[PDB]
Amino acid sequence: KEPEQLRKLFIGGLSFETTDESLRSHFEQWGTLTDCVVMRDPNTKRSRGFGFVTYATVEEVDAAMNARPHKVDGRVVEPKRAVSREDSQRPGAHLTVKKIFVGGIKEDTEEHHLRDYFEQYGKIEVIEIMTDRGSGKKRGFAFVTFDDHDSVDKIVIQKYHTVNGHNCEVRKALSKQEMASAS
DNA sequence: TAGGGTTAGGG
Repeated sequence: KEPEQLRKLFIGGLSFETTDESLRSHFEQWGTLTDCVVMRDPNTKRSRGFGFVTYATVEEVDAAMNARPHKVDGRVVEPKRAVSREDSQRPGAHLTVKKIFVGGIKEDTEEHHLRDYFEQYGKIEVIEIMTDRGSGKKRGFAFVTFDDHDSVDKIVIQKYHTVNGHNCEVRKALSKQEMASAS
């Protein structure tokens, strides 16, 4: 049994009339559910428009995601890897992005080092190892863009990532302005 | 479209 957090999916954009039951009815098609819930207002009981489904295995979660687009109760919903309550406190943690910031890479890191590790997560579109403007010096970080936002979500939920022999920190890439609002 | 009475004691 892998961690509950890794076996869970956040489902956004849920129809007003989707219930624990209708949601389970749909997603149970890709595996056993150990949990399924529609979030609603504690007072009006009105749907908050999102919920969670948890499978018995991550392989089942992966099958569900490979089955996009997902339509529930006549509405196209948006399944996403569930971000922990702790990580959800981080700026941009819930953004739908295709690019990741990879920090703390050795000076001799080359693109193939990034490919070797990250391709396991999806189709890479662009790799950018940053250097100082005019100095040529390596800055110790890079950006990797994928073709599926889920590749990014699958990556950032994990804690460790080994590139060029050592651990590196990986976060969703935020624009200069986004971080400024979070700085 | 970000969580369900689910996050710092007492020695």
